[PDB]
Amino acid sequence: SSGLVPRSTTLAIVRLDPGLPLPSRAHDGDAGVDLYSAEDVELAPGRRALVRTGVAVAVPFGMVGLVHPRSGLATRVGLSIVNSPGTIDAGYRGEIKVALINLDPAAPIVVHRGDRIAQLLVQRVELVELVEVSSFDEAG
Amino acid sequence: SSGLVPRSTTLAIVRLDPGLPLPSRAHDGDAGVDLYSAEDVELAPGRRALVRTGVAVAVPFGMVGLVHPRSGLATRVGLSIVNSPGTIDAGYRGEIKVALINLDPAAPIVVHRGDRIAQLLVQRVELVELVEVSSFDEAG
Amino acid sequence: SSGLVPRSTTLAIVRLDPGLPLPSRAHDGDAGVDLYSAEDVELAPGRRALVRTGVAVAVPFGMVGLVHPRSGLATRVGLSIVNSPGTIDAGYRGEIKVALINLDPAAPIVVHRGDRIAQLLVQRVELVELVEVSSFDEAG
Ligand SMILES: O=c1ccn([C@H]2C[C@H](O)[C@@H](COP(=O)(O)NP(=O)(O)OP(=O)(O)O)O2)c(=O)[nH]1
Ligand SMILES: O=c1ccn([C@H]2C[C@H](O)[C@@H](COP(=O)(O)NP(=O)(O)OP(=O)(O)O)O2)c(=O)[nH]1
Ligand SMILES: O=c1ccn([C@H]2C[C@H](O)[C@@H](COP(=O)(O)NP(=O)(O)OP(=O)(O)O)O2)c(=O)[nH]1
Ligand SMILES: [Mg+2]
Ligand SMILES: [Mg+2]
Ligand SMILES: [Mg+2]
Repeated sequence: SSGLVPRSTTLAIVRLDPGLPLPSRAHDGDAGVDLYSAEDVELAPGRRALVRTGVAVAVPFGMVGLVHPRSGLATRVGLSIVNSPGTIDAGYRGEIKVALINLDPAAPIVVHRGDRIAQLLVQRVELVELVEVSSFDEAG
Repeated sequence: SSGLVPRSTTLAIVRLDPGLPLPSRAHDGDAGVDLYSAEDVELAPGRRALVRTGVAVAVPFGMVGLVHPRSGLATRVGLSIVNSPGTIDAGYRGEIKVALINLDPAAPIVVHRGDRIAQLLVQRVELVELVEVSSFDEAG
Repeated sequence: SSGLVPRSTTLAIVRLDPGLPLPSRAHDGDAGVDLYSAEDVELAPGRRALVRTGVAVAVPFGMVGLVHPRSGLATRVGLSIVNSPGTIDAGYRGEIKVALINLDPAAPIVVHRGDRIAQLLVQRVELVELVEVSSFDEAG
Protein backbone atom coordinates (compact mmCIF):
# COMPACT_ATOMS: atom_id res chain seq x y z
CA SER A 1 0.00 0.00 0.00
CA SER A 2 2.46 2.61 1.35
CA GLY A 3 5.27 1.07 -0.69
CA LEU A 4 3.74 2.18 -3.99
CA VAL A 5 5.09 5.49 -5.28
CA PRO A 6 2.03 7.54 -6.28
CA ARG A 7 1.83 9.43 -9.56
CA SER A 8 11.81 10.41 -4.09
CA THR A 9 14.22 12.30 -4.29
CA THR A 10 15.66 9.89 -1.72
CA LEU A 11 18.15 10.92 0.95
CA ALA A 12 20.43 8.28 2.48
CA ILE A 13 20.78 8.84 6.16
CA VAL A 14 22.81 7.28 8.95
CA ARG A 15 21.72 7.64 12.50
CA LEU A 16 25.11 7.96 14.17
CA ASP A 17 22.94 8.18 17.33
CA PRO A 18 20.39 5.42 16.98
CA GLY A 19 18.58 6.49 20.15
CA LEU A 20 17.04 9.46 18.27
CA PRO A 21 14.02 9.21 15.97
CA LEU A 22 14.64 9.62 12.31
CA PRO A 23 14.12 13.22 11.18
CA SER A 24 10.49 13.52 10.15
CA ARG A 25 8.17 15.91 8.36
CA ALA A 26 5.63 17.20 10.86
CA HIS A 27 3.02 17.16 8.04
CA ASP A 28 2.43 16.20 4.45
CA GLY A 29 4.20 18.65 2.14
CA ASP A 30 6.31 20.21 4.91
CA ALA A 31 9.52 21.55 3.44
CA GLY A 32 11.79 20.22 6.16
CA VAL A 33 12.44 17.23 8.31
CA ASP A 34 13.10 18.09 11.89
CA LEU A 35 16.54 17.45 13.30
CA TYR A 36 17.01 16.32 16.86
CA SER A 37 19.59 17.21 19.44
CA ALA A 38 21.69 14.30 20.52
CA GLU A 39 22.65 16.34 23.55
CA ASP A 40 21.61 18.43 26.54
CA VAL A 41 22.91 21.96 26.27
CA GLU A 42 22.22 25.13 28.06
CA LEU A 43 22.70 28.44 26.27
CA ALA A 44 22.99 31.59 28.26
CA PRO A 45 21.93 34.75 26.40
CA GLY A 46 24.24 35.29 23.46
CA ARG A 47 25.99 31.97 23.81
CA ARG A 48 26.24 29.47 21.01
CA ALA A 49 26.98 25.78 20.77
CA LEU A 50 27.67 23.37 17.96
CA VAL A 51 25.09 20.78 18.70
CA ARG A 52 25.23 17.20 17.42
CA THR A 53 22.11 15.94 15.64
CA GLY A 54 23.17 12.30 15.56
CA VAL A 55 22.68 12.00 11.80
CA ALA A 56 24.79 12.08 8.71
CA VAL A 57 23.28 12.43 5.28
CA ALA A 58 24.30 12.09 1.64
CA VAL A 59 22.82 15.08 -0.13
CA PRO A 60 22.59 14.20 -3.80
CA PHE A 61 25.01 15.79 -6.23
CA GLY A 62 23.27 18.78 -7.73
CA MET A 63 21.54 19.40 -4.38
CA VAL A 64 22.12 21.06 -1.08
CA GLY A 65 20.95 20.43 2.43
CA LEU A 66 19.83 23.44 4.31
CA VAL A 67 19.49 23.69 8.01
CA HIS A 68 16.81 26.17 9.04
CA PRO A 69 15.70 27.32 12.53
CA ARG A 70 12.31 26.21 13.78
CA SER A 71 9.98 29.16 14.00
CA GLY A 72 8.28 28.28 17.31
CA LEU A 73 11.57 28.20 19.28
CA ALA A 74 12.77 31.28 17.49
CA THR A 75 9.82 33.26 18.66
CA ARG A 76 9.21 31.70 22.02
CA VAL A 77 12.76 31.67 23.36
CA GLY A 78 15.00 33.43 20.81
CA LEU A 79 16.72 30.27 19.62
CA SER A 80 18.44 30.79 16.31
CA ILE A 81 21.21 29.30 14.23
CA VAL A 82 24.39 31.28 13.75
CA ASN A 83 25.14 30.22 10.16
CA SER A 84 21.51 29.96 9.09
CA PRO A 85 20.75 28.69 6.65
CA GLY A 86 23.24 25.97 7.37
CA THR A 87 24.66 24.67 4.13
CA ILE A 88 25.19 20.94 3.81
CA ASP A 89 27.21 20.05 0.73
CA ALA A 90 26.60 16.98 -1.45
CA GLY A 91 30.03 15.67 -0.51
CA TYR A 92 29.63 15.94 3.25
CA ARG A 93 29.42 12.60 5.03
CA GLY A 94 30.05 13.90 8.52
CA GLU A 95 27.55 14.42 11.33
CA ILE A 96 25.22 17.35 10.87
CA LYS A 97 25.93 19.79 13.63
CA VAL A 98 23.73 22.79 14.40
CA ALA A 99 25.24 26.07 15.53
CA LEU A 100 22.53 27.04 17.96
CA ILE A 101 22.63 30.48 19.52
CA ASN A 102 20.50 32.12 22.18
CA LEU A 103 19.41 35.54 20.86
CA ASP A 104 17.37 36.32 23.93
CA PRO A 105 18.89 39.17 26.00
CA ALA A 106 18.31 37.58 29.37
CA ALA A 107 16.80 34.12 29.51
CA PRO A 108 18.80 30.95 29.05
CA ILE A 109 17.64 28.24 26.73
CA VAL A 110 17.90 24.64 27.74
CA VAL A 111 17.96 22.16 24.90
CA HIS A 112 17.35 18.55 25.87
CA ARG A 113 18.47 15.48 24.06
CA GLY A 114 15.52 14.50 21.91
CA ASP A 115 14.31 18.08 21.27
CA ARG A 116 13.75 19.20 17.74
CA ILE A 117 16.24 22.01 17.23
CA ALA A 118 16.25 22.66 13.51
CA GLN A 119 14.84 21.54 10.24
CA LEU A 120 16.56 20.16 7.23
CA LEU A 121 15.44 21.02 3.75
CA VAL A 122 16.89 19.58 0.54
CA GLN A 123 16.92 21.64 -2.62
CA ARG A 124 18.52 21.53 -6.02
CA VAL A 125 21.29 24.04 -6.39
CA GLU A 126 22.91 25.44 -9.53
CA LEU A 127 26.51 24.33 -9.58
CA VAL A 128 27.43 27.43 -11.49
CA GLU A 129 30.24 27.85 -13.87
CA LEU A 130 31.76 31.28 -13.33
CA VAL A 131 32.42 33.27 -16.42
CA GLU A 132 34.62 36.22 -15.72
CA VAL A 133 34.02 39.24 -17.79
CA SER A 134 35.49 42.72 -17.62
CA SER A 135 32.00 44.16 -17.71
CA PHE A 136 28.45 43.00 -18.11
CA ASP A 137 27.85 44.39 -21.65
CA GLU A 138 30.48 41.88 -22.71
CA ALA A 139 28.85 38.77 -21.18
CA GLY A 140 25.89 39.94 -23.27
CA SER B 1 -1.92 43.12 -23.29
CA SER B 2 -0.69 42.39 -19.73
CA GLY B 3 -3.04 39.42 -19.50
CA LEU B 4 -1.09 37.42 -22.08
CA VAL B 5 1.47 35.05 -20.58
CA PRO B 6 4.68 35.61 -22.58
CA ARG B 7 6.79 32.75 -23.89
CA SER B 8 3.08 31.40 -13.17
CA THR B 9 3.83 29.57 -10.83
CA THR B 10 0.80 31.25 -9.23
CA LEU B 11 0.47 31.83 -5.50
CA ALA B 12 -3.01 32.25 -3.99
CA ILE B 13 -2.98 34.93 -1.39
CA VAL B 14 -5.49 36.31 1.08
CA ARG B 15 -5.05 39.74 2.49
CA LEU B 16 -6.31 39.13 6.03
CA ASP B 17 -5.51 42.87 6.38
CA PRO B 18 -6.94 44.50 3.28
CA GLY B 19 -5.52 47.89 4.23
CA LEU B 20 -2.02 46.73 3.18
CA PRO B 21 -0.80 46.61 -0.42
CA LEU B 22 -0.34 43.23 -1.94
CA PRO B 23 3.25 41.99 -1.59
CA SER B 24 5.11 43.15 -4.68
CA ARG B 25 8.39 42.60 -6.46
CA ALA B 26 10.36 45.83 -6.35
CA HIS B 27 11.66 45.02 -9.86
CA ASP B 28 11.37 42.61 -12.74
CA GLY B 29 13.09 39.33 -11.86
CA ASP B 30 13.38 40.12 -8.14
CA ALA B 31 13.42 36.89 -6.17
CA GLY B 32 11.03 38.05 -3.48
CA VAL B 33 7.85 39.93 -2.91
CA ASP B 34 8.01 42.31 -0.04
CA LEU B 35 5.90 41.63 3.01
CA TYR B 36 4.34 44.44 4.98
CA SER B 37 3.86 44.93 8.66
CA ALA B 38 0.25 45.12 9.68
CA GLU B 39 1.43 46.69 12.91
CA ASP B 40 3.46 49.33 14.70
CA VAL B 41 6.16 47.79 16.84
CA GLU B 42 9.16 49.08 18.59
CA LEU B 43 12.12 46.80 19.17
CA ALA B 44 14.68 47.72 21.75
CA PRO B 45 18.15 46.27 21.12
CA GLY B 46 17.98 42.49 21.29
CA ARG B 47 14.22 42.36 21.47
CA ARG B 48 12.11 40.38 19.06
CA ALA B 49 8.48 40.40 18.04
CA LEU B 50 6.28 38.15 15.98
CA VAL B 51 4.91 40.64 13.56
CA ARG B 52 1.72 40.12 11.55
CA THR B 53 2.03 40.65 7.79
CA GLY B 54 -1.70 40.61 7.10
CA VAL B 55 -1.43 37.89 4.46
CA ALA B 56 -1.92 34.19 4.21
CA VAL B 57 -0.67 32.20 1.28
CA ALA B 58 -1.05 28.74 -0.24
CA VAL B 59 2.43 27.63 -1.18
CA PRO B 60 2.08 24.94 -3.79
CA PHE B 61 2.75 21.34 -2.86
CA GLY B 62 6.32 20.59 -3.83
CA MET B 63 7.28 24.18 -2.89
CA VAL B 64 8.23 26.24 0.08
CA GLY B 65 7.81 29.84 1.03
CA LEU B 66 10.83 31.48 2.47
CA VAL B 67 10.85 34.63 4.47
CA HIS B 68 14.10 36.55 4.09
CA PRO B 69 15.27 39.80 5.75
CA ARG B 70 15.54 42.91 3.61
CA SER B 71 19.14 43.89 3.20
CA GLY B 72 18.73 47.68 3.56
CA LEU B 73 17.12 47.43 7.03
CA ALA B 74 19.60 44.80 8.04
CA THR B 75 22.49 47.06 7.35
CA ARG B 76 21.01 50.39 8.27
CA VAL B 77 19.41 49.48 11.59
CA GLY B 78 20.32 45.86 12.39
CA LEU B 79 16.86 44.46 11.73
CA SER B 80 16.95 40.73 11.24
CA ILE B 81 14.65 37.75 11.46
CA VAL B 82 15.19 35.23 14.23
CA ASN B 83 14.26 32.09 12.28
CA SER B 84 15.61 33.31 8.95
CA PRO B 85 15.00 31.97 6.51
CA GLY B 86 11.44 31.62 7.66
CA THR B 87 9.99 28.42 6.31
CA ILE B 88 6.41 28.49 5.06
CA ASP B 89 5.06 25.02 4.39
CA ALA B 90 2.74 24.12 1.52
CA GLY B 91 0.05 23.17 4.02
CA TYR B 92 0.10 26.39 6.01
CA ARG B 93 -3.01 28.53 5.61
CA GLY B 94 -2.41 30.77 8.59
CA GLU B 95 -1.18 34.36 8.62
CA ILE B 96 2.48 34.80 7.80
CA LYS B 97 4.15 36.22 10.85
CA VAL B 98 7.70 37.57 10.86
CA ALA B 99 9.95 37.09 13.86
CA LEU B 100 11.71 40.41 13.70
CA ILE B 101 14.64 41.03 15.99
CA ASN B 102 16.76 44.10 16.64
CA LEU B 103 20.42 43.06 16.40
CA ASP B 104 21.68 46.56 17.02
CA PRO B 105 23.46 46.91 20.40
CA ALA B 106 21.93 50.23 21.33
CA ALA B 107 19.40 51.78 18.99
CA PRO B 108 15.74 50.82 18.94
CA ILE B 109 13.98 50.05 15.73
CA VAL B 110 10.51 51.34 15.12
CA VAL B 111 8.50 49.42 12.56
CA HIS B 112 5.39 51.16 11.30
CA ARG B 113 2.30 49.59 9.87
CA GLY B 114 2.83 49.67 6.13
CA ASP B 115 6.63 49.23 6.26
CA ARG B 116 8.21 46.50 4.25
CA ILE B 117 9.79 44.20 6.82
CA ALA B 118 10.72 41.08 4.92
CA GLN B 119 10.59 39.41 1.58
CA LEU B 120 8.91 36.25 0.55
CA LEU B 121 10.48 33.91 -1.95
CA VAL B 122 8.88 30.74 -3.31
CA GLN B 123 11.04 27.82 -4.33
CA ARG B 124 10.60 24.19 -5.20
CA VAL B 125 11.78 21.90 -2.45
CA GLU B 126 12.68 18.22 -2.57
CA LEU B 127 10.20 16.34 -0.44
CA VAL B 128 12.82 13.75 0.31
CA GLU B 129 12.27 10.17 1.11
CA LEU B 130 14.71 9.18 3.83
CA VAL B 131 16.54 5.96 3.28
CA GLU B 132 18.25 4.79 6.41
CA VAL B 133 21.43 2.94 5.93
CA SER B 134 23.97 1.66 8.43
CA SER B 135 26.71 3.30 6.41
CA PHE B 136 27.16 5.17 3.19
CA ASP B 137 28.99 2.40 1.24
CA GLU B 138 25.74 0.50 1.54
CA ALA B 139 23.44 3.18 0.07
CA GLY B 140 25.91 2.95 -2.81
CA SER C 1 40.18 18.01 -21.59
CA SER C 2 38.68 20.33 -18.93
CA GLY C 3 36.93 22.35 -21.63
CA LEU C 4 34.56 19.50 -22.49
CA VAL C 5 31.22 19.67 -20.69
CA PRO C 6 30.60 16.16 -19.32
CA ARG C 7 27.26 14.40 -19.67
CA SER C 8 26.56 25.39 -16.64
CA THR C 9 24.37 27.18 -15.45
CA THR C 10 26.98 29.89 -16.06
CA LEU C 11 27.29 33.00 -13.91
CA ALA C 12 28.95 36.10 -15.37
CA ILE C 13 31.13 37.74 -12.82
CA VAL C 14 33.18 40.92 -12.66
CA ARG C 15 35.98 41.23 -10.20
CA LEU C 16 35.61 44.89 -9.29
CA ASP C 17 38.65 44.10 -7.08
CA PRO C 18 41.00 42.12 -9.28
CA GLY C 19 43.41 41.51 -6.41
CA LEU C 20 41.02 38.89 -4.94
CA PRO C 21 40.75 35.31 -6.20
CA LEU C 22 37.63 34.40 -8.05
CA PRO C 23 35.00 32.87 -5.74
CA SER C 24 35.59 29.13 -5.75
CA ARG C 25 33.91 25.94 -4.64
CA ALA C 26 36.02 24.38 -1.91
CA HIS C 27 35.08 20.93 -3.32
CA ASP C 28 33.29 19.18 -6.13
CA GLY C 29 29.52 19.48 -5.65
CA ASP C 30 29.78 22.19 -2.98
CA ALA C 31 26.65 24.32 -3.05
CA GLY C 32 28.42 27.64 -2.76
CA VAL C 33 31.38 29.57 -3.99
CA ASP C 34 33.20 31.40 -1.29
CA LEU C 35 33.17 35.17 -1.31
CA TYR C 36 36.17 37.16 -0.21
CA SER C 37 36.46 40.33 1.76
CA ALA C 38 38.02 43.15 -0.16
CA GLU C 39 38.66 44.84 3.16
CA ASP C 40 40.05 44.69 6.67
CA VAL C 41 37.35 45.17 9.25
CA GLU C 42 37.13 44.69 12.92
CA LEU C 43 33.79 43.88 14.52
CA ALA C 44 33.33 44.38 18.20
CA PRO C 45 30.66 42.16 19.78
CA GLY C 46 27.28 43.03 18.29
CA ARG C 47 28.69 45.32 15.64
CA ARG C 48 27.98 44.89 11.98
CA ALA C 49 29.58 46.10 8.78
CA LEU C 50 28.63 46.05 5.14
CA VAL C 51 31.68 44.43 3.71
CA ARG C 52 32.70 44.68 0.05
CA THR C 53 33.41 41.38 -1.70
CA GLY C 54 34.97 42.93 -4.79
CA VAL C 55 32.64 41.09 -7.17
CA ALA C 56 29.50 41.80 -9.09
CA VAL C 57 27.45 39.06 -10.66
CA ALA C 58 24.62 38.64 -13.14
CA VAL C 59 22.27 36.11 -11.61
CA PRO C 60 20.22 34.64 -14.41
CA PHE C 61 16.59 35.64 -14.77
CA GLY C 62 14.54 32.97 -13.05
CA MET C 63 17.31 32.58 -10.45
CA VAL C 64 18.52 34.10 -7.25
CA GLY C 65 21.87 34.49 -5.61
CA LEU C 66 21.99 33.68 -1.98
CA VAL C 67 24.64 34.76 0.40
CA HIS C 68 25.09 32.30 3.25
CA PRO C 69 27.41 32.44 6.31
CA ARG C 70 30.32 30.03 6.46
CA SER C 71 29.78 27.50 9.19
CA GLY C 72 33.34 27.38 10.56
CA LEU C 73 33.45 31.13 11.32
CA ALA C 74 29.95 31.01 12.67
CA THR C 75 30.89 28.44 15.22
CA ARG C 76 34.43 29.45 15.96
CA VAL C 77 33.95 33.19 16.39
CA GLY C 78 30.22 33.94 16.12
CA LEU C 79 30.43 35.59 12.71
CA SER C 80 27.05 35.78 11.06
CA ILE C 81 25.26 37.75 8.38
CA VAL C 82 22.50 40.12 9.41
CA ASN C 83 20.21 39.60 6.41
CA SER C 84 21.08 35.94 5.91
CA PRO C 85 20.34 34.53 3.55
CA GLY C 86 21.37 37.52 1.52
CA THR C 87 19.19 37.79 -1.54
CA ILE C 88 20.84 38.78 -4.80
CA ASP C 89 18.30 39.58 -7.49
CA ALA C 90 18.71 38.71 -11.18
CA GLY C 91 18.72 42.41 -12.02
CA TYR C 92 21.43 43.44 -9.59
CA ARG C 93 24.68 44.50 -11.24
CA GLY C 94 26.19 46.20 -8.22
CA GLU C 95 28.94 44.92 -5.94
CA ILE C 96 27.92 42.13 -3.61
CA LYS C 97 28.24 43.42 -0.10
CA VAL C 98 28.01 41.21 2.97
CA ALA C 99 26.36 42.45 6.15
CA LEU C 100 28.67 40.76 8.59
CA ILE C 101 27.82 40.87 12.27
CA ASN C 102 29.68 39.69 15.34
CA LEU C 103 27.26 37.61 17.44
CA ASP C 104 29.86 36.81 20.05
CA PRO C 105 29.13 38.49 23.42
CA ALA C 106 32.68 39.53 24.14
CA ALA C 107 35.34 38.80 21.55
CA PRO C 108 35.97 40.98 18.53
CA ILE C 109 36.30 39.50 15.11
CA VAL C 110 38.95 40.73 12.75
CA VAL C 111 38.27 40.12 9.08
CA HIS C 112 41.25 40.55 6.79
CA ARG C 113 41.22 41.40 3.14
CA GLY C 114 41.43 38.06 1.38
CA ASP C 115 39.45 36.10 4.02
CA ARG C 116 36.52 34.04 2.94
CA ILE C 117 33.55 35.63 4.69
CA ALA C 118 30.51 34.10 3.05
CA GLN C 119 29.36 31.75 0.38
CA LEU C 120 27.27 32.40 -2.64
CA LEU C 121 24.74 29.90 -3.86
CA VAL C 122 22.66 30.23 -7.01
CA GLN C 123 19.21 28.69 -7.18
CA ARG C 124 16.18 28.85 -9.39
CA VAL C 125 13.36 30.79 -7.83
CA GLU C 126 9.66 30.82 -8.67
CA LEU C 127 8.77 34.26 -9.94
CA VAL C 128 5.28 33.83 -8.62
CA GLU C 129 2.18 35.39 -9.92
CA LEU C 130 0.02 36.40 -6.97
CA VAL C 131 -3.59 35.47 -7.22
CA GLU C 132 -5.64 37.24 -4.62
CA VAL C 133 -8.58 35.38 -3.32
CA SER C 134 -11.02 36.19 -0.54
CA SER C 135 -10.46 32.74 0.89
CA PHE C 136 -8.65 29.56 0.06
CA ASP C 137 -11.73 27.43 -0.81
CA GLU C 138 -12.15 29.83 -3.71
CA ALA C 139 -8.64 29.47 -5.19
CA GLY C 140 -9.58 25.79 -5.17
O1 LIG D 1 8.83 32.95 9.38
C1 LIG D 1 7.83 32.10 9.48
C2 LIG D 1 8.04 30.73 9.52
C3 LIG D 1 6.94 29.89 9.61
N1 LIG D 1 5.70 30.42 9.66
C4 LIG D 1 4.55 29.53 9.76
C5 LIG D 1 4.36 28.87 8.40
C6 LIG D 1 4.99 27.50 8.61
O2 LIG D 1 4.41 26.51 7.76
C7 LIG D 1 4.70 27.25 10.07
C8 LIG D 1 5.67 26.25 10.68
O3 LIG D 1 7.00 26.74 10.50
P1 LIG D 1 8.16 25.97 11.32
O4 LIG D 1 8.00 24.50 10.98
O5 LIG D 1 9.48 26.67 11.01
N2 LIG D 1 7.77 26.23 12.95
P2 LIG D 1 7.70 25.02 14.12
O6 LIG D 1 8.45 23.75 13.74
O7 LIG D 1 8.17 25.64 15.43
O8 LIG D 1 6.14 24.63 14.35
P3 LIG D 1 5.41 23.31 13.73
O9 LIG D 1 5.52 22.26 14.82
O10 LIG D 1 4.00 23.83 13.46
O11 LIG D 1 6.17 22.96 12.45
O12 LIG D 1 4.84 28.50 10.73
C9 LIG D 1 5.52 31.76 9.61
O13 LIG D 1 4.28 32.32 9.66
N3 LIG D 1 6.59 32.59 9.52
O1 LIG E 1 23.49 40.15 1.15
C1 LIG E 1 23.11 40.95 0.16
C2 LIG E 1 21.78 41.09 -0.19
C3 LIG E 1 21.46 41.93 -1.25
N1 LIG E 1 22.45 42.57 -1.90
C4 LIG E 1 22.10 43.45 -3.02
C5 LIG E 1 21.71 42.57 -4.19
C6 LIG E 1 20.19 42.61 -4.15
O2 LIG E 1 19.61 42.42 -5.44
C7 LIG E 1 19.94 44.00 -3.61
C8 LIG E 1 18.58 44.12 -2.95
O3 LIG E 1 18.50 43.14 -1.90
P1 LIG E 1 17.24 43.29 -0.89
O4 LIG E 1 16.01 43.36 -1.76
O5 LIG E 1 17.37 42.18 0.15
N2 LIG E 1 17.49 44.78 -0.13
P2 LIG E 1 16.31 45.98 0.04
O6 LIG E 1 14.88 45.47 -0.13
O7 LIG E 1 16.56 46.67 1.37
O8 LIG E 1 16.57 47.11 -1.10
P3 LIG E 1 15.73 47.24 -2.49
O9 LIG E 1 14.64 48.23 -2.19
O10 LIG E 1 16.80 47.72 -3.46
O11 LIG E 1 15.22 45.84 -2.82
O12 LIG E 1 20.96 44.25 -2.64
C9 LIG E 1 23.74 42.40 -1.55
O13 LIG E 1 24.75 43.05 -2.20
N3 LIG E 1 24.06 41.59 -0.52
O1 LIG F 1 24.80 24.03 9.69
C1 LIG F 1 25.76 23.31 9.15
C2 LIG F 1 26.46 23.75 8.04
C3 LIG F 1 27.46 22.93 7.52
N1 LIG F 1 27.70 21.74 8.10
C4 LIG F 1 28.74 20.88 7.54
C5 LIG F 1 28.22 20.30 6.24
C6 LIG F 1 28.87 21.18 5.19
O2 LIG F 1 29.06 20.50 3.95
C7 LIG F 1 30.18 21.52 5.86
C8 LIG F 1 30.79 22.80 5.31
O3 LIG F 1 29.84 23.86 5.48
P1 LIG F 1 30.39 25.36 5.22
O4 LIG F 1 31.03 25.33 3.86
O5 LIG F 1 29.23 26.32 5.49
N2 LIG F 1 31.57 25.59 6.41
P2 LIG F 1 33.12 26.18 6.12
O6 LIG F 1 33.26 26.93 4.80
O7 LIG F 1 33.52 27.00 7.34
O8 LIG F 1 34.15 24.91 6.08
P3 LIG F 1 34.74 24.25 4.72
O9 LIG F 1 36.06 24.93 4.50
O10 LIG F 1 34.83 22.77 5.12
O11 LIG F 1 33.71 24.50 3.63
O12 LIG F 1 29.90 21.69 7.24
C9 LIG F 1 26.99 21.32 9.17
O13 LIG F 1 27.22 20.12 9.77
N3 LIG F 1 26.01 22.12 9.69
MG1 LIG G 1 8.09 22.95 11.92
MG1 LIG H 1 14.48 44.33 -1.75
MG1 LIG I 1 32.54 26.04 3.14
